[PDB]
Amino acid sequence: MATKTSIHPSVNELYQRLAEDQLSNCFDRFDPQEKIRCNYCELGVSCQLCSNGPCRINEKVGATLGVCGINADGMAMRYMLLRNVMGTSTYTYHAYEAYKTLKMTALGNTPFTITDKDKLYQMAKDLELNTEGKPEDVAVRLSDFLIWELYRDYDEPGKMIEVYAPLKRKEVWRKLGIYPAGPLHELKDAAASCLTNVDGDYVSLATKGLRLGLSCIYGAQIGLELVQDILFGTGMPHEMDVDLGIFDADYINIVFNGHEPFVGVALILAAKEAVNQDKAKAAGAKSLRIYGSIESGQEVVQRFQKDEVFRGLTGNWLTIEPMLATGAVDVLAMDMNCSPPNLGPLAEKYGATLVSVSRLVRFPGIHHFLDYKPSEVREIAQKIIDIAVDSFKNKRHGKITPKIPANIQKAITGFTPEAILKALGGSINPLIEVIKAGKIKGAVGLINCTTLKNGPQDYVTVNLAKELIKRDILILSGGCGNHALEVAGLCNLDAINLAGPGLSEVCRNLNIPPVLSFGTCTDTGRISLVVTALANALNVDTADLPVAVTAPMYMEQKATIDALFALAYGLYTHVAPDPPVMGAPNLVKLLTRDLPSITGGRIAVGSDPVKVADDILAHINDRRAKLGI
Amino acid sequence: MATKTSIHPSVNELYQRLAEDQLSNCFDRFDPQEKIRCNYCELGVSCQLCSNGPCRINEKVGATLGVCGINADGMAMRYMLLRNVMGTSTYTYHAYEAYKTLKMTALGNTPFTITDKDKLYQMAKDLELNTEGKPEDVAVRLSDFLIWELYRDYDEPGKMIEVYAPLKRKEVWRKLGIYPAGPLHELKDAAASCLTNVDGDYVSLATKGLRLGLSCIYGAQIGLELVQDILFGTGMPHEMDVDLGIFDADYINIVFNGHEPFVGVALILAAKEAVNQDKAKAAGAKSLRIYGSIESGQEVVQRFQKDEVFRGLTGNWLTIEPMLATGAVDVLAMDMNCSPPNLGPLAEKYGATLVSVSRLVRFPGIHHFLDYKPSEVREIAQKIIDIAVDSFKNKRHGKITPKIPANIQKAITGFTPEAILKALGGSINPLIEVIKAGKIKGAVGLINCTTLKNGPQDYVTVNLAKELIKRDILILSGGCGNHALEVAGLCNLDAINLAGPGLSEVCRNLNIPPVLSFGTCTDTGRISLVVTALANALNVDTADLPVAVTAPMYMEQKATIDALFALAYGLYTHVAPDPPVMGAPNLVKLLTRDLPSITGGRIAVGSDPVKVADDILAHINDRRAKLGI
Ligand code: SF4
Ligand code: SF4
Ligand code: FES
Repeated sequence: MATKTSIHPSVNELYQRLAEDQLSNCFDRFDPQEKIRCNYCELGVSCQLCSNGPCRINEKVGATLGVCGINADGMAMRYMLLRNVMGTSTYTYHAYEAYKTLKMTALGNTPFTITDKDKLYQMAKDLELNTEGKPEDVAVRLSDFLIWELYRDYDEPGKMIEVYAPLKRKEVWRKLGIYPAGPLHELKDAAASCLTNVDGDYVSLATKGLRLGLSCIYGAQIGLELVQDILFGTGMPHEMDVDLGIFDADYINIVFNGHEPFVGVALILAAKEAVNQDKAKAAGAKSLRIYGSIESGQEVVQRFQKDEVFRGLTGNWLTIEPMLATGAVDVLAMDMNCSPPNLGPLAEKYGATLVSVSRLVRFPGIHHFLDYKPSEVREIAQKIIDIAVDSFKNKRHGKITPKIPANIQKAITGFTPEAILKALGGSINPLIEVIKAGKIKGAVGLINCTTLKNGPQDYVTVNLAKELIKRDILILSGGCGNHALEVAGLCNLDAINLAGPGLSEVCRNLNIPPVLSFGTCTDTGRISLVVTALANALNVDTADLPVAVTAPMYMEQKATIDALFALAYGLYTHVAPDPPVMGAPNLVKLLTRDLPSITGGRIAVGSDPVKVADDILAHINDRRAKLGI
Repeated sequence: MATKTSIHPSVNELYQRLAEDQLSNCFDRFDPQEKIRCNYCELGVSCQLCSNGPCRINEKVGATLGVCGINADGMAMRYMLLRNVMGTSTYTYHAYEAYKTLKMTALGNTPFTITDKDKLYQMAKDLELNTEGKPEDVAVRLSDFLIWELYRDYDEPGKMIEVYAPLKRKEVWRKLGIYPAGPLHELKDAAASCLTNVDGDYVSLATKGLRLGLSCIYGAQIGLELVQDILFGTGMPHEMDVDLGIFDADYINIVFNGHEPFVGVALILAAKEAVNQDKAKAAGAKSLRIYGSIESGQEVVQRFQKDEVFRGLTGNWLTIEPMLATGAVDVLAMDMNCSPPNLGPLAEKYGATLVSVSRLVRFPGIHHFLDYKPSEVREIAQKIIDIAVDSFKNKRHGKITPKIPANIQKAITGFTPEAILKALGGSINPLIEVIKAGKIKGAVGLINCTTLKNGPQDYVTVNLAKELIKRDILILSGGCGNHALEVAGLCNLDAINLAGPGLSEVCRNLNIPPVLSFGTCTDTGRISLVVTALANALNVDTADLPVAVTAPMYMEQKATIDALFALAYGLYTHVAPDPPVMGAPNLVKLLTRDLPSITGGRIAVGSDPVKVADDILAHINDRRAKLGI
């Protein structure tokens, strides 16, 4: 086939089974869409927002404006803003559930506990909360405070942004009028702006997008990730097994898949109970095992070890259909994106049971719906185990032929700001030393999805990462793009020898890989803590640091909201494939050429790994020169 | 000339001036878009939500599913849900500002007061709030409670829905799982569901649309309209002037345009100050006048009299460009949709000044930006007056040639539930008796925009209304469609001559027109109070009543969210033009054929006035037969 598949042999092997079984799958479905691609939509110059449409910009035939009067620049930026309301809403949804989960845990009504009490008290102190009473009392106050940050209106000052952002950024944001309200109000204001005949000004709409990105990081992401650390521990580096060879057909295999890790943690706790292992053995299995997929899986591997029960990370979202084709999964428990909506016929062919554990996730052919509530997660996890044992006995065992690829890779996971400081001996200064000396030229935040638009699964991401480390650029990674680097072997100690002269030397001395796994796209806020620490140590603004961000195989608006944040934060932000805006020439000029004089950041483009890496290195070296290094 | 223009002569005269002046306008811009219409988008079977797209459904080349695996029905319903997030967001934005305006008024910080104190105390008692102390204390408490209704989550029981919705409906909603959270959480949940690889199930997406409609009416619309009644009075029927002949070129003319009435009320109060009338006269004007446009204008005409200062209502949103072509406007002050984004060049040519009074409203060529805050609205109004005096002197008077059409129509505005009860002698019983006897066959809620898609401006709306009243069907109207019927003369006593024999008899006896102006699309919740009262008097469910809803020239999602509410409320709901759904056969079946067995309601379609009226009458007669009347 000339069908774009994957850079990973395990996925290519399983794609062959899908094709031979004549089952629909993302790789094959790309080809028919390629025959009929709409150029207007590709360029951002179509609109479907009201009944006078649908409209298109085509100046050659006199269609210079939409019926309502909007121009191409406003049209393109408006649809970008509307889609980014979806991205912000997902992070806001997740944060709210994290805060309710901490509150209910503190009240004693979940299987969870308060694990990182030091972080709980430090956060409460930094936010000037009352710290008297028991740890549980403090956790309740923190949960209510972080809910207040979600709800804050555009007229009440926030505290998270003051604690966690650097000084010069705050001044820039106040000058521009982009200090945000809470994300719930900001996303509502953004959506209202996009209604027909409201905001048709591309500069205004772009500014609203920048505000929305700031609200997402300071108003949702930083709080949610620190709360998940309080519940489940702060990650430290440890070795993890990845890729699809981690499966063994003789066990009952439950896979959790999504972004929110609460059900997965409850499943691991329940699977460790003897009553449930005994059930699996009586059903004919060797034992019962739990596995993570995509971002929920990554959240767990950041904080938990591989053991007899929890087995590691399968892969990113384009691995889900291949995973079912192993014929080894008993339950796939899905909590959020990505849960692709044609899994039904694959689950039927390969003998797997599909369980949704969120009211958000629905599609044809799901077998069970167990919507999450903190006070019911113990019961949900036990029901899932019961379903999995019956599915193994009645659907899979003795009926489905397994075809599990042999590929397994090792990755060191669980890097956090805290783990970096520890690896440096307690201070950031040794990292500053090696950057000033030129051994490490700079650092890149790789915050990405995966997609088929600009290559086989993960092709641009992995090859770009190789080119960056060759140029002595350290990578901090999150998202489906992080899962790709783990599976490709860039996150273990052998990868030291893939780096250039200075970075390989530093990594060898510190005993760390040249790509540091920081988790998920939800950890963009956490990555900003590292960049903010560098800004303070060098006493410079973030826009002047030798850093950059890349989302090189972006798919949807969890990544683009992080890119909008990076722009507001003053950074060179590479995005591929092109977002649908290139038919809007004044918008393109704003994002790629004029933003350095506004926020300090800019959008960069392209899918050639060498050219993209060269352009990033040139920016880094420009920053270095002005710093005197 | 074959161009689609308007049913209204005044608009047609002003279109000729726009054309002579070679200025772009909605009527002329429709033609170029016609030449290149995308049939995939017309049918709802294109998607632009992620980078693997843009996708289209075309079975001939094997493009049966999007790359992600979503089918045509999920694709169409998902984009409908996302767009209705925008609609819900505008109502939620408006409600929040109304509640902050009431609270700040109670604290003494605005030019407004507590006008309908009886409504304040009755609403507080119905909601079981503390009524001790000062009226201002009660108003603060009510404002805080209604803000809580906006913010309540999916697991916290509402009170507005219990007070204002009937039990038989509440039982259906609980059985279906569509009892909503507050609108802020509901709209965030809906947006998150629309992200790629989250909710791809058309039945689930439709159900989430019904929930969203319920959250909008009970969590935003009823509260905001009753709070506006508390601030500005409860409407009673009175005579108003409408259409573009109300302008006079020798006065300073300030037009307020949008949905939120706060700036408009402040302008009327400021214009009544002798110092401001004196400024106008010293500038060469006869005096200073305020006019209302679209929904903000309608809110004011519902509650305020015509006098020497406030002159009435210009018309609906397709009248805005023609209105500027009169060469009589000094300031257009814009607070929300509809503010079409190419007004700039028209304002320049005709010598009018554009002022935005909301952070939502931005587009090229606006002259001043005065974002609303309750504590600043007194200063905003004064600044607008000073701007208008300068503009009259320097831009318009004696320099721009006015061309004001002669047309003025009379309309009886300000119908409310309270006004209907008063006209009936204090109870709904007389209306029940004339429905039972067959003098009035049934009643229609016409809750509508205007558009060019399915005819010249207001052609379908006005002619459908005429066909309905001829069939002895009473109309309650709101929205741009209400402005259309007012301008067409269907809302005065002369219009009784066009009603059928039974309705004309009732109208003459009660001294009311056959079309009752209930205000805006934001008054859908208020209209439900009348429908709930009819169902209670007859001891039946709302789905059993001889009523229907029509949005016969819908444009955007302020109207569609009201249609989704009407479906959830069990009603036959006619919508034209077709929403972009007709390429999705199972979604079409759900909405048009299966919903009667689910909620009781159904979507009806079509743009022929006679056929649409006959289909509505047939539904009414089916309901009557089942009731035995
Ligand atoms: S919002 Fe404007 S450009 Fe978009 S469909 Fe409506 S008339 Fe066309
Ligand atoms: S969400 Fe699915 S159908 Fe829509 S553009 Fe992405 S791959 Fe195509
Ligand atoms: S698919 Fe309709 S304009 Fe692109």
